Amino acid sequence: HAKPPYSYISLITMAIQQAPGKMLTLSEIYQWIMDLFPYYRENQQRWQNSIRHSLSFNDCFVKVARSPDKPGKGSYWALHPSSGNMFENGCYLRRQKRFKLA
DNA sequence: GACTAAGTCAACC
DNA sequence: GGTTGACTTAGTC
Ligand SMILES: [Mg+2]
Repeated sequence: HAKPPYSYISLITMAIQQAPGKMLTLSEIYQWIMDLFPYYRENQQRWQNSIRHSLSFNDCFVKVARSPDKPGKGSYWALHPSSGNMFENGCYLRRQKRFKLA
C-alpha cells in the first residue's frame, strides 16, 4: 500500500484515545497501528524505533507505570492533558507548533 | 523557500 | 524498552 496520511504523533494519539483506558503499552501501540494500517505490516524495525523516539521525545505522551504486575512488562503511555486537541481538525502530518512543556 | 515539525540511525541506559 | 542526539526529510505558509 501507500503510507497512511498521518504522522506517528497522530497515529499514537488515535491509538491512545481509542484505548478503553486512554493509555497503551508500546506493544499495544504497535498492534493498533498494524491492525488498521496494513502498510505498517512491513518495515517494522524502522518505524517501531521511530514510534519509541516519538514517545520519549514528545512532551504530549507521558508514561504511566504499571502497578500490581497486571500482565507486566512495559510501561503505559498516555497523553498529557494539556496537549489540547493538537493533531485535530484536519492536520495529521505537521502540527502547528509541537507541544513543548513549560 | 523558509521555518520548524517529523522521521532516521544509532549509541547508551 | 525508554532517552538522546545529530542529522535528514518534508509540510505549510
Ligand atoms: Mg514523552
